[PDB]
Amino acid sequence: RRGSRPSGAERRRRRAAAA
RNA sequence: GGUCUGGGCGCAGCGCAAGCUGACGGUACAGGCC
Repeated sequence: RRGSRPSGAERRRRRAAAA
């Protein structure tokens, strides 16, 4: 389970796709 | 005044046998230079 790249500053760009 | 990186940590859902994910925490958190 749970293993891609949730890397903080990179995840930011995906977090900013939920919005 | 300004830029770039990104990691280890915890709760829930279903089985003949095994194994996913969570606008879940986290819009958080750490690090160095200029």
